Parts: sequence; structure tokens; C-alpha cells
Amino acid sequence: MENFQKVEKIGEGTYGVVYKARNKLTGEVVALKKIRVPSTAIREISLLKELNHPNIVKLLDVIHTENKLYLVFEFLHQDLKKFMDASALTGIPLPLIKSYLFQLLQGLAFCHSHRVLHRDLKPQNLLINTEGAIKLADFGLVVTLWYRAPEILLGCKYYSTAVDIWSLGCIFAEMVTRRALFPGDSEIDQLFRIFRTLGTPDEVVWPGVTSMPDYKPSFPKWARQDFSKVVPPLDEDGRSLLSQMLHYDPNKRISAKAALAHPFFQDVTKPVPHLRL
Ligand SMILES: CN1CCN(c2cccc3nc(-c4n[nH]c5cc(-c6ccc(N)cc6)ccc45)[nH]c23)CC1
Repeated sequence: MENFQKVEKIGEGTYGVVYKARNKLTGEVVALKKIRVPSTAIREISLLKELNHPNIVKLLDVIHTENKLYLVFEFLHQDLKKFMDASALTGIPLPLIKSYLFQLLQGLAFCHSHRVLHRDLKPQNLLINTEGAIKLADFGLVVTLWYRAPEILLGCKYYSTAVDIWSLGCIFAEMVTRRALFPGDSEIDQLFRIFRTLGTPDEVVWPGVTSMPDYKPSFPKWARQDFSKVVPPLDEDGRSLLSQMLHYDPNKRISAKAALAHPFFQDVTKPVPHLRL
């Protein structure tokens, strides 16, 4: 760790803190996460090092010394959140939204084929570069609930890769409308905001829902809203794909692999964004 000079504090979480740092040796500029421990986690992390893909932020090295764990990541220059904020008055052009969505589905298809889940996708841990790339970061092993799948909120303990598809659907929506799709400030408000838009789930659309740990018969019954009202600007191919990413039933929810074959992506390209760094 003496091999690193911290340049500036990049992020703070409930696990650790992230710094932009320079390797006094390699010369490289990297993102250094200071985790503040389980041997099983040492092996869990050791496995993430092999999980290498163009759309996953590279774990360059793992450094375990004393009562600290440091993870050295590939550095990227901006997060999607900042880019969304910066594009808020014009909106991200559709071709770029499509490219980012496609690339993220590629990243997820990869992860998921290795039975790895992200669990906590959000704009803040999606990182972009000048080349038009977007990458998955901050894999999960005040907390924002806005992107949480309904099965998680209802207490499902052994949830699936489908949770990441739900999160990405919410992010897709957000890029298109320039507003959070489900901005809840508590678990129940998150759940109820979902219900109010997509309708209160029942056994018809989601077999087994009523026997989930935190499901309550006393949940209010709201009707599903018209989808054309939810992401207006978006064309029918986009809305179609979104609806399949936001299916209640995790087993009906589209896979990353299947989503990549959706008609929406027939004309996909790779624009370059204009980044102000
Ligand atoms: C809230 N945001 C976060 C992003 N922040 C940020 C701003 C500007 C440039 C940034 N570059 C990063 C970054 N590069 N590489 C990373 C790797 C992880 C990582 C961490 C954990 C894992 N597991 C994998 C990768 C997290 C963050 C980064 N983050 C940046 C701005 C504030």
C-alpha cells in the first residue's frame, strides 16, 4: 500500500472509501477501494479477479495487509449519474442510450453466465469513458432503493440474476425520461411506487407472490398504469423491451442474453459521448 499515492477521494460507501490514486511503481492511475476479515471473502474476491470483460470495470489487484483490504480497480473518468445530470436539459440522444443499454446487457449476460449477480446496479456505479464505453462497477457481495427489484423488497432471500435486469430497466427508463422511475425513500414507499405504476402484483401475474415473506394481504390494490404514460418519448420497440425487463415475476422477466436479441437493438451503434472531464 506504500506503493500508492492517493490523489483524491472519489467515493464513500458503507463498505469502504474509494480514492483516485497513483501506483508509485506501475505509474498507473487507478481507483483504490479501502475496505474497513473472512477468508471466504478472500476467495470470493479472488474469483472476481478472473471475471474479466470489456463492460466490467477491471479488478487489477487485491491487497490484503493487516486489518485492511484494498482493491485496486481500473480508473474511469465519469459515472453515468454525472453524465445524466450534465445531459438533463437536452437529454442523452437515443442512439447513445441504446448503446449503453446494449453494452450493459453484454456485461450482465457475461456475469450471469458465471452465476455472478451485481445486486446493486445504479447510475452511480456505472462508469463511462471517452470512447463510448460503459462499464459495471461496485459489485455488491443512506442506501438508495430506487433500483431494487420487487422480489428483494418482499423479502425473497434467494433471488436471481433477474434482479439486475430489473435495476437496468429502471436505469433505462431514467435515461429516456430524465427522471427516476421509482424514487422511493423507504422500502414500503419504494414498493408502493412500483405498485402504483405497474399495478399491485397478485397470483395472476406473479404466481407465489402472496406467500413471499413480506407480502401483506393488506397491501393496497392499485391498477396498472398505461405504459405509454410511463416513458412517453420512447418508441414501441423500447417500451416493449422495458416492459419485459420490468416483469414482476422474476421467471418471466427477460434474461440479459434474450434482451440482446430484442428488435430494439437491430440498429444499435456505438456513438461517442461528449464528456466534460
Ligand atoms: C458516487 N460516484 C462514484 C463515481 N465517482 C467517480 C467520479 C469520477 C471518476 C470516477 N472514477 C471512478 C472509478 N473508476 N474505477 C472505479 C472502480 C470502482 C469499483 C468499486 C468497487 C468494485 N467492486 C468495482 C469497482 C468504483 C469507482 C471507480 N469513480 C468516479 C463519483 C461519485
